Amino acid sequence: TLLFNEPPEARKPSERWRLYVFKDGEPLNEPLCLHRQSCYLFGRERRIADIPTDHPSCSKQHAVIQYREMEKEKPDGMMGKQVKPYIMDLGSTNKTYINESPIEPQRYYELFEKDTIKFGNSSREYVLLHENSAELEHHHHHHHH
Repeated sequence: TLLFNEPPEARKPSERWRLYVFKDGEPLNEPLCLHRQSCYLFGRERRIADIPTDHPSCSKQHAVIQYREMEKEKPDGMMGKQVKPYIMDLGSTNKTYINESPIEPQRYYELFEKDTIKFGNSSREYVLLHENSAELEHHHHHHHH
């Protein structure tokens, strides 16, 4: 009955990704946690959606944000890995939009900080972010200097 599978490379992220919500262009009180499981299902069906998308233009199971472990090139050219967010539309009639442009269904699209996401013709929109850290900032300063 779920319309998606998680791939072999699925992993819970360590980065504290959160999803800020807008209702008619104004913010809710708190962002949604987007970093405590490896996949988040968006859809109108409250029985199975992780994040319900109640607008009537939205499909029962509309889109997933899937965390995937991929390669990461370090500044020094040596190899590591990272876990990053990807969105996939599940063949919704009314589409999934990243930064105002629709995506091809059944294909993973990498997501980035500050991306805006909209499902169908919903009056709601979402912005993806994560926090800054002293550790993160020091690490970046080290590599820059």
